[PDB]
Amino acid sequence: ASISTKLQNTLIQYHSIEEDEWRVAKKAKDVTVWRKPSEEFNGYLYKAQGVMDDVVNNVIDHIRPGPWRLDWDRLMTSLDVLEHFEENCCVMRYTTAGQLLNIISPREFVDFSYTVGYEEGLLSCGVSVEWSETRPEFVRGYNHPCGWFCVPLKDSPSQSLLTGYIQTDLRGMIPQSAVDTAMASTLANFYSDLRKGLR
Repeated sequence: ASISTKLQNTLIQYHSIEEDEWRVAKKAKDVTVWRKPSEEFNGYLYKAQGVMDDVVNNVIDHIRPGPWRLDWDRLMTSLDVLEHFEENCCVMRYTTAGQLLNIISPREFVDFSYTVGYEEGLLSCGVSVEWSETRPEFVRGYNHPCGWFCVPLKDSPSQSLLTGYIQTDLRGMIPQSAVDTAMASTLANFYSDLRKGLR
């Protein structure tokens, strides 16, 4: 629906929030993760950013569903396309393994997915949607607006800047100290893994 236009505008909006409001959450090799109180739920909106040694198309094609999508990502354990509208409008379901010696159990997510051009690059966003089929093995997490911005690097055409905004509500019951750690590490590892998947 027109939900995609709104999802798109929300993320461009987040991408306009300037540093002043972001609080460092973790500093990795070549990835920085920040967070700020979410205006969507009682949790945080995360910002992650780092350079990728590859072009936009290749980076985004590895982030969306396909051949080796579960292959490089240590946290995703399954991925299903449930409803496909336009080539760039999906409704997917994916599960996530347990984290922190099981302090966080396997999650399930059913998100709307939308990929569109952004500047000279691309925007691949999403938000969770209502889905009845439930499974006891997985607690359903809920993703508020989130997305990945990927655009060519300044004056380096062979590279690109990958910026992500993640606003996940893992639901269930987890102490905030574990949630904080988990989310910060999930984003940092996503870049490590993604860089390996690109090979």
